[PDB]
Amino acid sequence: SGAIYVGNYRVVNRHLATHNDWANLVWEDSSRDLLVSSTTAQGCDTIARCDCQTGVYYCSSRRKHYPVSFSKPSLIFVEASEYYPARYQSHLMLAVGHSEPGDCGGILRCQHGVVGIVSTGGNGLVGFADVRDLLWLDEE
Ligand SMILES: N[C@H]1CCN(S(=O)(=O)c2ccccc2)C1
Ligand SMILES: N[C@H]1CCN(S(=O)(=O)c2ccccc2)C1
Ligand SMILES: [Zn+2]
Repeated sequence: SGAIYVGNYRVVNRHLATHNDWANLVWEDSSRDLLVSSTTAQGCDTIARCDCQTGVYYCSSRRKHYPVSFSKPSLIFVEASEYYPARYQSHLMLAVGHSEPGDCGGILRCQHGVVGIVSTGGNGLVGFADVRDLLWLDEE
């Protein structure tokens, strides 16, 4: 579990979005495993605006933050998981690291702020849904 809180937005994995999220929907994209809902309180997170490929992510199944190198966002085949069939996911970054289904929502951060959230795992990789291209998260 986990979310990003920026302005009056909450960014969650689409597959973990609640009824309240869907009832307050701003934007969602199944291909990216992202959903954004509206919030009452202002959030603490700053979104990175950069093409970093190094950062640190939170792994809830280890209670640990790990430094990782990660691929630039691209369109990647993902094998079946507990929460999706095998399918293509867009805007996905991969690193070598541990990720189980419950790790989804852990933040990946670089020197510029939040890069994305854990979205995929298995076969010794962790996949992150990028948010750095969502410039609208920083206004209105
Ligand atoms: N290698 C490229 C092509 C696929 N990716 S992407 O991150 O899925 C993506 C999709 C659409 C718009 C912008 C980015 C980047
Ligand atoms: N192995 C894959 C096959 C599709 N799922 S699913 O989308 O997580 C799912 C789980 C339970 C009921 C309906 C859908 C995982
Ligand atoms: Zn950066």
